[PDB]
Amino acid sequence: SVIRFFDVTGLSEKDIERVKEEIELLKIRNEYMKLK
Amino acid sequence: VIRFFDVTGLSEKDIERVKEEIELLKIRNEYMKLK
Amino acid sequence: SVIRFFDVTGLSEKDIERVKEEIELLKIRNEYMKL
Amino acid sequence: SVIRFFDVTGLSEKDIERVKEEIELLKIRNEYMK
Ligand SMILES: [Cl-]
Repeated sequence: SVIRFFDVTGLSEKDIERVKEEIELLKIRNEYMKLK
Repeated sequence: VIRFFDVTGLSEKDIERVKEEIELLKIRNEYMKLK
Repeated sequence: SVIRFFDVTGLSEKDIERVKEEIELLKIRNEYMKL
Repeated sequence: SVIRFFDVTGLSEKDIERVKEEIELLKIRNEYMK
């Protein structure tokens, strides 16, 4: 897989989860685009 | 403070969106700190 | 189709574009649930 | 103030809340730059 470091200085754990959910939204889109 | 995230398959523009979301959250917190 | 209004006061066209993109991602997630 | 209309077909209530939060983050950024 591929893992990247991000600077999340000052972000709360609730903020982190919002960032994680944004990553998942993008991955879900790519899982649809890859079908064709 | 540095976290790693799995970004498998994310394009270059996808990574940009993630970086911008992070920035938006930092600014909200600096804007809370300039209360 | 379902159309809703949002207060977007002070948002630039580029901020609006970011909102539209977020809506698009949310719709895709609902499609993906159907598989 | 300014409102705009968006097609949100299929979005759940919680989905709509995520959109509203993104708007508010964008508004806060502008309130900070000013
Ligand atoms: Cl991860």
